[PDB]
Amino acid sequence: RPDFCLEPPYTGPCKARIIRYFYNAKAGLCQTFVYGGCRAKRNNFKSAEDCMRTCGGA
Repeated sequence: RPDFCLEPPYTGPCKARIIRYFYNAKAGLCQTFVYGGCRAKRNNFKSAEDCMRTCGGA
């Protein structure tokens, strides 16, 4: 859970039904969410495997 693991989920103004995965710093585990399509943030992944191996790690 390095730096790109602190800023919380940010969907932004758009609401494009683009489902994505993110790192839940509230409990220390990756989880699922919805991306608007514009103005995303660092906390952003495409698969839980991706977020766990990248931000999760441990």
